[PDB]
Amino acid sequence: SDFDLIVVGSGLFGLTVAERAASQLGKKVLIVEKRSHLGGNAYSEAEPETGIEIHKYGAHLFHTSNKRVWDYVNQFTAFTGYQHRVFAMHNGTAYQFPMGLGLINQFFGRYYTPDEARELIKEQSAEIDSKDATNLEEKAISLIGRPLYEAFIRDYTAKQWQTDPKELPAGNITRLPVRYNFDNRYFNDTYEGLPVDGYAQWLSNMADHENIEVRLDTDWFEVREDLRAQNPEAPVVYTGPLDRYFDYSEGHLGWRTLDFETEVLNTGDFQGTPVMNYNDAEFPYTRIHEFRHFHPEREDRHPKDKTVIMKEYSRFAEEGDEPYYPINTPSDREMLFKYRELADAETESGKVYFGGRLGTYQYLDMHMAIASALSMFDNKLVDALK
Amino acid sequence: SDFDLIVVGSGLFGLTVAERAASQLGKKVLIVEKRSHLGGNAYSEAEPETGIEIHKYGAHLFHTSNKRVWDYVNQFTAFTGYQHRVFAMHNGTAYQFPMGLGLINQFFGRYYTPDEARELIKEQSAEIDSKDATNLEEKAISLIGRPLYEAFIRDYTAKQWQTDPKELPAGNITRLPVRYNFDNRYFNDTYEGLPVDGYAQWLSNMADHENIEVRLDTDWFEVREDLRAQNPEAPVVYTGPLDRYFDYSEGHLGWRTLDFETEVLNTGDFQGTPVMNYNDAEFPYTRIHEFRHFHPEREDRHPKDKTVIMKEYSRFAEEGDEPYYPINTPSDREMLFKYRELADAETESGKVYFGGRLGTYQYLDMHMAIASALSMFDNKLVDALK
Ligand SMILES: Cc1cc2nc3c(=O)[nH]c(=O)nc-3n(C[C@H](O)[C@H](O)[C@H](O)COP(=O)(O)OP(=O)(O)OC[C@H]3O[C@@H](n4cnc5c(N)ncnc54)[C@H](O)[C@@H]3O)c2cc1C
Ligand SMILES: Cc1cc2nc3c(=O)[nH]c(=O)nc-3n(C[C@H](O)[C@H](O)[C@H](O)COP(=O)(O)OP(=O)(O)OC[C@H]3O[C@@H](n4cnc5c(N)ncnc54)[C@H](O)[C@@H]3O)c2cc1C
Ligand SMILES: CC(=O)N[C@H]1[C@@H](OP(=O)(O)OP(=O)(O)OC[C@H]2O[C@@H](n3ccc(=O)[nH]c3=O)[C@H](O)[C@@H]2O)O[C@H](CO)[C@H](O)[C@@H]1O
Ligand SMILES: CC(=O)N[C@H]1[C@@H](OP(=O)(O)OP(=O)(O)OC[C@H]2O[C@@H](n3ccc(=O)[nH]c3=O)[C@H](O)[C@@H]2O)O[C@H](CO)[C@H](O)[C@@H]1O
Ligand code: NA
Ligand code: NA
Repeated sequence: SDFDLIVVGSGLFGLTVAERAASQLGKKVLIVEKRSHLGGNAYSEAEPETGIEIHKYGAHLFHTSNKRVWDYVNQFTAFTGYQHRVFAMHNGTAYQFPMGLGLINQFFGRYYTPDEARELIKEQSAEIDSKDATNLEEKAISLIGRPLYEAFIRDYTAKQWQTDPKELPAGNITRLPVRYNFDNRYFNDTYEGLPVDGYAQWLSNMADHENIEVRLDTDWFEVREDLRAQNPEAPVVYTGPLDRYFDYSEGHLGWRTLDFETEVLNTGDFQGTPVMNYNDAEFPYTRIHEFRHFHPEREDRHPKDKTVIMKEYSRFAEEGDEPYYPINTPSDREMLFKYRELADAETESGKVYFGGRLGTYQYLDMHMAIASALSMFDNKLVDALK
Repeated sequence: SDFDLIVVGSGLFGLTVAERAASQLGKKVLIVEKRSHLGGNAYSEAEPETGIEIHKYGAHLFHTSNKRVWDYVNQFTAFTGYQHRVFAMHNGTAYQFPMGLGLINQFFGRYYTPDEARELIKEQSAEIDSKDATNLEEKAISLIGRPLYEAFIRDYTAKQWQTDPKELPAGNITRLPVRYNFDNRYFNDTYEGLPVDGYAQWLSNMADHENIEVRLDTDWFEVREDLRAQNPEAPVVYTGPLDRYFDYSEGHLGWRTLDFETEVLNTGDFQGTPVMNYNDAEFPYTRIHEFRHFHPEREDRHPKDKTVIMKEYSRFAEEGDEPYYPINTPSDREMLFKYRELADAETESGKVYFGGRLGTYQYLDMHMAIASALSMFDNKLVDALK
């Protein structure tokens, strides 16, 4: 047949499943993708005026402690030695971040040793016991105290969730957000970097296989009856929206979206670092990205007098908005459980598997999407394709 | 013969020359080393109470942009992804360091953008033109201004050189010590790391070759007549003290030395970072090293409640002191030039080559010592050994 497997959507989940079927099982794979490009939200592109690599669906930082995933992705791209670091703008000062000896010195006004800082945090957070916290605000305060909470957590969180923190689950904070050293590496994972030639090249390499066919600008729901009629026995891996697949018969799942305001400025350097969080309520955006600093190794390909920045705004996803993060209200969790029963039935009657961020109503980092695809491949598709 | 080449001293210079003669030319090499161990000052050892890897002749950080040197050293050890970062203690606060947007924010009290910081530094340093500077103090001020100079440069420099900065060469500062971004990587080199199994294992691996013989606890001047009588045609590579070789016939070359005060403390973490500079005059030492933080990958081999620190004191080297840094007074430069003429004559009459830090009266980083040895090997010894 012209294909043995259909994959709907070309994000990291779809690409991984398609590439494994194609290279490990020698199967013909047809990838159907609604957008004009591969890669889903991890896709990146050159900004036209400067040539700087930018993102239109959020900045993407790759990090993992999963060696199998790391070895896998390195078949398709090399990675730079980039290490993500973040700074937090509060009341006119850029603080070292996350909370650690650096921020503590800057904020409380003098140097605390590791043991002194531990004692300071005990004092500050004495007010509430975390076992007694009834919401996010109380849980946060019970861990780090009111001054730290009100300076670095309250408004940022309120901007991100569009909700007063008094009205968020205490379960949204599960550990001490404070380091008792000067380590300001943002991620804690064994492996980290950015694709040397950009995400578009990486993701394109995954789909670049003699056994893989890609059809862009193609909505699964517009072509599915025709495609499956060509080969009825071919399974489908669907990574599109779960609720939309079942015609919203159980309701609309709720998502948060993001607005990106991207500007080219006539300066070589706007903030001197890739990411600046804006922790104060007076700024509508949660953070600014300056894309050139993600690839300092490309400095003589970058313009000396221009730079691209991007401001990030968070809000509820309405119709026409890109759905990015599941809201997960108990109402959402309910209709999800109902959709899971429909999906499971659809798998056994129609050989349609559900995966990925949209297909399962679950936020997935890139390495988690890859791990999840590797697992579906190993545990389900090898058997379904013989 | 029992050896084709004699190498005096087993620092990075000696080891490199010995290993190249042994592996590339297939020559028998005898290494003579005065101390009880290999490696010269780069040698490291376990502290007995904690097992933590420490140094007795200064902390050693490996960094280079020389790819040939990098590829060479990786034949003998793997390197961690360690990146050196330093903090500067001034008036009770730990500043981000070297001078950049971080320090500038902390010190001047609010966030300066890259362009604003450039303008601030122009204002601050307007007082003196660097073309008019007559000493180190003026040259420093002409570049970064009096407040920055007096807070972070004056006392530290005075402690290191044991001299008022008004009495040091304006030529000791040759570029703007300020970054207009948030990058606080201490070194600017392409390659950087620490030997995964420590310096002792690395340096021991260099000498570990079927063609290499090592004699520790052996002073060249006590054994040389006997050794050379065994094989008169064998060249000598001498990395011992240049002036001592010629019986101080032209005077004693002047060196600075260091005192190290090493303590085991009953805490798991003293300062939360490998190196803290102490920039104020009230502290006699220039910096404190906390050795465990150089190898965070060894954390579950390190004790949870103890740590080794080391305070570093600088002073003129007297007899009995380890000579570490050439002072290079014009008086020193004079007798050096005289010793160079003696050495050059000794090379052509006695086949004794002079290299390394002590042999040439020149401070050499490890990669520069290796590069210098590789060059002497390529340009002199290949010919001298055929
Ligand atoms: C704002 C944002 C920032 C992120 N930052 C990071 C980060 O820093 N680090 C990290 O590791 N991960 C990050 N991620 C996650 C990253 O994008 C993952 O690769 C992604 O979640 C992988 O899941 P997926 O492959 O299922 O998703 P998707 O990327 O969403 O891919 C799904 C694809 O299916 C297509 N599709 C949908 N419906 C149809 C249909 N009917 N027909 C055809 N095609 C269809 C879509 O067009 C899309 O291309 C971020 C995600 C977002 C949204
Ligand atoms: C305090 C300090 C800190 C340093 N920190 C760094 C750092 O962070 N990064 C970096 O890249 N480099 C650093 N270096 C430099 C590093 O030690 C180099 O490897 C060294 O300078 C290499 O030069 P060498 O091999 O000639 O020197 P040496 O290490 O001095 O080796 C010379 C050897 O010759 C032996 N010897 C002398 N006389 C005789 C004799 N008569 N007979 C027999 N043996 C003899 C000595 O015992 C010694 O082992 C540091 C050096 C010092 C002193
Ligand atoms: C957009 C995105 O892909 N986010 C993911 C990414 O970012 P992060 O979790 O690192 O970024 P983040 O800023 O979105 O989330 C951290 C949370 O901590 C709080 N906070 C954070 C910063 C600050 O200055 N102040 C403050 O209060 C806030 O409540 C926020 O929700 O990696 C995480 C760990 O892998 C999660 O997977 C996140 O979902
Ligand atoms: C001990 C040693 O091996 N030093 C070497 C190493 O350390 P560094 O040069 O990085 O360390 P350093 O502190 O010894 O020297 C920097 C100089 O800047 C000044 N200063 C520095 C720090 C500070 O807080 N305040 C201040 O005023 C001071 O005048 C000092 O002499 O690498 C350098 C670059 O490769 C040189 O090779 C040095 O010789
Ligand atoms: Na508490
Ligand atoms: Na000036």
